[PDB]
Amino acid sequence: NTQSAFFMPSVNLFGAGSVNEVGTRLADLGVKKALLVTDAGLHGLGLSEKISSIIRAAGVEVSIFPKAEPNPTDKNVAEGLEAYNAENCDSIVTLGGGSSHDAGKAIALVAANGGKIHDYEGVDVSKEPMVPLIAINTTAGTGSELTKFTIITDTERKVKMAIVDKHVTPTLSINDPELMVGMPPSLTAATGLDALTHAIEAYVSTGATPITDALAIQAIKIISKYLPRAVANGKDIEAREQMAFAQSLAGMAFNNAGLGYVHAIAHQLGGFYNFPHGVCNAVLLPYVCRFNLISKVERYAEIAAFLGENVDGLSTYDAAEKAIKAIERMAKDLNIPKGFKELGAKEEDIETLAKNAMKDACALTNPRKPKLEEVIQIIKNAML
Amino acid sequence: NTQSAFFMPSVNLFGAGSVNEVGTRLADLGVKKALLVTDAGLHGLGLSEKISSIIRAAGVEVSIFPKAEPNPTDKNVAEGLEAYNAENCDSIVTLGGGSSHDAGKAIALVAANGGKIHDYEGVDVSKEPMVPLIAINTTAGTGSELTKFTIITDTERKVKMAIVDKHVTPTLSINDPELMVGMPPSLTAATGLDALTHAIEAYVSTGATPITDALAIQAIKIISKYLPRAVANGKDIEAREQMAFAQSLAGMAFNNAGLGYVHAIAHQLGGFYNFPHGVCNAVLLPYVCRFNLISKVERYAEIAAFLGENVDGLSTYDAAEKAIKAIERMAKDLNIPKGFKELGAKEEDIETLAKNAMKDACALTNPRKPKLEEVIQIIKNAML
Amino acid sequence: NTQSAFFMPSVNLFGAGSVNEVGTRLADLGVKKALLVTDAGLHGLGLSEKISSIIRAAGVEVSIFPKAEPNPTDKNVAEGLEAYNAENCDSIVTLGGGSSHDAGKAIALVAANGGKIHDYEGVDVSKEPMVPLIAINTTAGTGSELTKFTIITDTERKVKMAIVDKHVTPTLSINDPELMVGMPPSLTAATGLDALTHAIEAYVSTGATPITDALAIQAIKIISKYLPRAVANGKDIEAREQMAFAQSLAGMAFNNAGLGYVHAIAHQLGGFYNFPHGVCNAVLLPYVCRFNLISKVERYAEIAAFLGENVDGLSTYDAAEKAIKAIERMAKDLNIPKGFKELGAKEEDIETLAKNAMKDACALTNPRKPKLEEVIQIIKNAML
Amino acid sequence: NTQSAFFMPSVNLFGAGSVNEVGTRLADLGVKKALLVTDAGLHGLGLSEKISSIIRAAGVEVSIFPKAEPNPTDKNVAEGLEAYNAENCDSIVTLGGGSSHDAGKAIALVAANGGKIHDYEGVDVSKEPMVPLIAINTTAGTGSELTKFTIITDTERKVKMAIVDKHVTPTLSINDPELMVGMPPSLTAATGLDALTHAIEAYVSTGATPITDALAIQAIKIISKYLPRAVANGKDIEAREQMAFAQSLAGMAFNNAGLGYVHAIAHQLGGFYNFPHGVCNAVLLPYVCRFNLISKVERYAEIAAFLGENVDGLSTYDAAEKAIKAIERMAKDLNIPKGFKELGAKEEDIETLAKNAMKDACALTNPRKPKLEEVIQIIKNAML
Ligand SMILES: [Mn+2]
Ligand SMILES: [Mn+2]
Ligand SMILES: [Mn+2]
Ligand SMILES: [Mn+2]
Repeated sequence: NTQSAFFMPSVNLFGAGSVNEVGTRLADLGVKKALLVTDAGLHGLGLSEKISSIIRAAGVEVSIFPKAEPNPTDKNVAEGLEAYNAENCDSIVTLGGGSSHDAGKAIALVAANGGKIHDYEGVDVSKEPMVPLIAINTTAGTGSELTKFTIITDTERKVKMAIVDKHVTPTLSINDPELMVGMPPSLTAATGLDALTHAIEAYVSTGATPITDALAIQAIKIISKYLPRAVANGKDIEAREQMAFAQSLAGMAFNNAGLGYVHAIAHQLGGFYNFPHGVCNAVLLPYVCRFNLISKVERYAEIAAFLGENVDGLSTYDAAEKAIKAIERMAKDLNIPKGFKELGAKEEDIETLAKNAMKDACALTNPRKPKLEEVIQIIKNAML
Repeated sequence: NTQSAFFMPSVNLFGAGSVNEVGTRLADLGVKKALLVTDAGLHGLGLSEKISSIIRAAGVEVSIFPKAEPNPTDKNVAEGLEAYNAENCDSIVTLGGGSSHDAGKAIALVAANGGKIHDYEGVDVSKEPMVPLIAINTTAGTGSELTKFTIITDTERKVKMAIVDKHVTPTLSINDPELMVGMPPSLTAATGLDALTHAIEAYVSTGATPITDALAIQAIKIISKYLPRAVANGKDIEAREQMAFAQSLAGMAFNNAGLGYVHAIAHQLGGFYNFPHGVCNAVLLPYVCRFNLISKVERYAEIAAFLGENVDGLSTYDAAEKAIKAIERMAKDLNIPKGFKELGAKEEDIETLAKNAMKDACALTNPRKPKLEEVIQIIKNAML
Repeated sequence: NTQSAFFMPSVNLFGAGSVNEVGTRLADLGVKKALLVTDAGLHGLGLSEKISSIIRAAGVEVSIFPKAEPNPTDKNVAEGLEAYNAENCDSIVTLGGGSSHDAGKAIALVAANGGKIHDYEGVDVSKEPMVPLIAINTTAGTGSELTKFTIITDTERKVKMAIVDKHVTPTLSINDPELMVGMPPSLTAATGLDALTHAIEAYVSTGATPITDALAIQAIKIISKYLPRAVANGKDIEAREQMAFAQSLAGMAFNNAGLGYVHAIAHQLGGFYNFPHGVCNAVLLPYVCRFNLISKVERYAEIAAFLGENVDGLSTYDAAEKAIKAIERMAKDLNIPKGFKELGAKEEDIETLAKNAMKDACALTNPRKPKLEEVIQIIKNAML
Repeated sequence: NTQSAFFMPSVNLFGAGSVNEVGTRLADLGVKKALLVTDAGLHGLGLSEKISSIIRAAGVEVSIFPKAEPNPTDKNVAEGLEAYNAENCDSIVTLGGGSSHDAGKAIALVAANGGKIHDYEGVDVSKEPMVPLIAINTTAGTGSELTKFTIITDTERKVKMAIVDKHVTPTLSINDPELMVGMPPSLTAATGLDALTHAIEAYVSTGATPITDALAIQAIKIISKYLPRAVANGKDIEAREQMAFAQSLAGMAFNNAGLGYVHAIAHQLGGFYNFPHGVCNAVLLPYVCRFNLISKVERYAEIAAFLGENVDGLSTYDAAEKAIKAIERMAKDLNIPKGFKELGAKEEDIETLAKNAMKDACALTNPRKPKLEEVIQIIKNAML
């Protein structure tokens, strides 16, 4: 069949100052105590309490759980659900980047489902919707405040599992760019390139629809113009607002179109070496795009135009290639590592990495279907 | 502030066969009796009964209210509220075009807030969200299955009131293009041109965002290619699916960006003479675009490109004029009336219509802020 | 259904002198006596006997039936079968233009199925293949030596009936350009413009496939270059051979894609007034193309390029309009009447003409689905 | 003489599900027992049994001969005749690729003339038509379901003989794209490049006609767009259906125009080393095309445009070179070896290969007539 679906929270707030409403919104849902899931860094800056004050000034109680780690783990979820039950909480508020969002979603799902986080790895394997959750986003990538995806790291196999379930769509989302001014340049670049990867993989995905196409095209155009600006000056409010829009666009697109082998392989490099997710995506993107080129050459030529390249007088092929080179130039200008060999990756794991990549759910929508040998080749290419 | 928000149902189903999920979805909400709101035509074709079977086969009871009329009225809403209450319905399922969705939305709102429908004319006037509602769309225009708009006619003032309230966002939406194959050509043309008006007014609205821009641009390009094909052959399945996507994209765009003076004046022409909504929009669109040109000339030039026009070597002003000419050519090719006078309009009402048009909420987002005399002149030009 | 089928005689002979094989090929079929179906003009010019000689010099007997009339009638078929069964024939050889092919196909079908020619009006009505038949073509039009169409006129209804049956695809086809050198200019023009109508209607038909498209594009390009040369000088052997190829390409294309409302209306103007089939097609072609424009604007723009027009810097719409202008110009240069009233048509019959046109099988594949009102408007536009 | 001919089965089915008709069609011919000729791979996967079931469910008997080998051999044909007679079969159904079609055609031809397969090598060597045959195609290249070619391998001379005889045109053809989804990527690439070789060699062949040109041009354009898509994802239904159309187009074209020295040399390399047919064609095509440039430079420039290359501002010569470069890049993107020595070819054979190649029937229509030495240089260049 030709059936498809579009998922997103019913209410999504944007713009400078939107965070000052989390508490009132939390009160309208009729919940009483929220577990504030954040990371140690944002808690170690006072943002946790700024938000907690906003919620308490509306009559809702807060218990701060600042233990979500970059690449959140199953242990983070177990500790967070134990805190959730020990503190008699009925809601969850996530504050931070994708790690906080995914930790809160996992806690919220298991808190309504019982089980363990690992049992719901795959697509729509869970049975109940999660507890009320409001997601407040402070990074310009991921889009997890809008998605039905939670990426939990399995510590025994060292694999960043993709739990794709409609029951983890947040109740309400908040995208306040004033909370993103503090992202240091490396973080700005990595999150922005994770959003660009989302838009590109959604555009070439086999589950793409005219709606997701609209959103992904706009995301590529905005990132192409504003991401380098946000890396060059993080106090540039226009660039921050445009990247907040681009991040939400890319999230809406990939959430409903699917991803591809960039994320399938990046999840394995991040589960093995705890590298930053966006850095992994930025290193892999050119190689997977070249691998996919013959399957979606017309769409890569369109991406070349979306990224500002002049494609006048060129075959679809020469334009498709200009797209990969513009992506490489951007990664180089945002001071992205040239390879995984320098970052700490080991040749002995390549084969394992590739096999786990062919089991990731993100691989199902890649436009080109490889054999194990070709995944090994992509991973080998990202080593230099 | 620079704050904005994006509203939408959390789950939106697309594709051939989507209606086959309605019953299960109703059961997931935990509802027990739904009032199925439709019109006399679709009930006479048996669609009401086909959907009723799907709903009852999942353990939910159905009572059919097939009395929503083109341009639903406050009396339709009162009768619907009585049927809803006499039969103890706790949910609503709308089946049809914009008239059925709005009748159901109005019934659900009044059933959850009290009073009468007239009490909520304006913006965010209600206090409680509306009863559970699933919207099944069968026309390729309006978008109402996704919006927070319900247009109900006040019969005494002869005014189609626009209730723009966050509390009438449907719970779930279903867009089955197989239910749209049966639209006769004039309805296909009128609904399609209403969707085109939605995308254009959203693109030039003062409340536009990068997100709404993405959606409206895609909608214009798709309508430009496929609406004439669906009008020429209603069994062109590709054109029908593309039109379903375009109508949803335009709905998403205008729901969150706003409309303009095309809709503000059309609501009055429809409240006075009961003309079909899309025909009023098609007649008025070139005149309001011309009136608005000086405020958004760059975006009208972009619309000219989206509509297939060649704008090489032209000033932005000349390209915006090519956009108006292409809109007029589409209206002529889809057998849209030349003016309003042949349909029954009376010059002795222009002033009343104009005064009411300045009270519509859609006028609040029009890019050019007019004076009574200018609204009058617009209606007068749309007379011949 | 994404299913389609391509039908054609298994052996098709081309080139100067190919007719000199008719006898031998008939002997390979193991046939013994054949009815030579032709028209009065070629029989009075002596071609019937010449061809009969080649047939007899190979051991097959021949009895000539030379009374098929331009716009063949049911009476022609009656007499034909009469002769076929009186003269004890086991095969049929058609010699001439579309009238001889259609007469022979009808006779061969009734000789194997037994009814009345009227009984098989429509699509695939018969149950038995027709008697062995070799078609020798002498006009650069129709294509019937390879098609499954036979158009016989119903003298009573005054309707050119369309019998579309897979069982009348001829056994063997012969395209000898040496027999067409004698076509006077008006016949050359009318048959060539009937071939152009075949190619255009095949290219825009709803039953087009990549194969029929391939054939139709070539037919348009060759007709565009060589038909005016063949009308200007019937002894231009190059033009005659290229026109023979183009007529066969267009026949293969329309045989397997379908025709449209040009033919649906032309069959009615021809059954009422005995006008030349190709002249009717040439008068009607621009009006039906304009009516169809909104359904196939992209393909009409391509036709404009195939007809030699420059479409650089034009919208698809303007390029399609240039295609219609090029068609009008060619018809004007080949001295085609601008309209029908000057030829003897009467306004009082349009309505009848329109109703009968909507019953022709050629109307089923027209890209735009019309209403009676619109068919009347087309015929009225084609009267002046 | 300027004479030519077009040959093809009278009925050719396309589209998903066409195979469900085979049984009905077998009954219409009046056949009692059919030999199902296939290979061990298709028999071991169970497809043979599906088709045998459709045929027997229509009252025709089936005996499966699953012993046709890639590069069918005279021993397979002799054994197939042994099975055919030792089971009193009166018809043949071929299911699979070119090897199955050619094996079945050869068995049926020897079954009707009594000779041996080696005796009919050449052009139009047989005296009787072959037994009734329906060809079910599962590969996207050969075209044998429509051709009068059977390529059977002579185990002693180590040469693939080409039997081009009017009597092996199948009775009916079925091209079901659903049966091609299982083609692995390398097989998809090799068969598709054999179809491309057919179309190119037909376009530049000395036996080209305007009809073969039309078909070949369309085939090249479709292959250029869809072959890399079918190789990148065999489950892409659109790509598979377009490739089925392109393979049929290329078969129709080469069947009636001729091939050239690509096939002449590849037949010898496949008879000597059991290489895949399509890989030999893909490796040799650029070298024979360069050799041919001076004879058909205008048609190679046109092929450059058909393959998507931009030729603006170039001499005809540079455009023809862009065509050779485009063929090489396509072969590289589909992982085609650049040379033959890494596959096992030996130099002491070059001369024998060349000698045998000037002896193949496909060499008569090549546009440039070479000398032994030039063929030797072609094979030597195809080694690196
Ligand atoms: Mn990501
Ligand atoms: Mn509207
Ligand atoms: Mn005709
Ligand atoms: Mn071949």
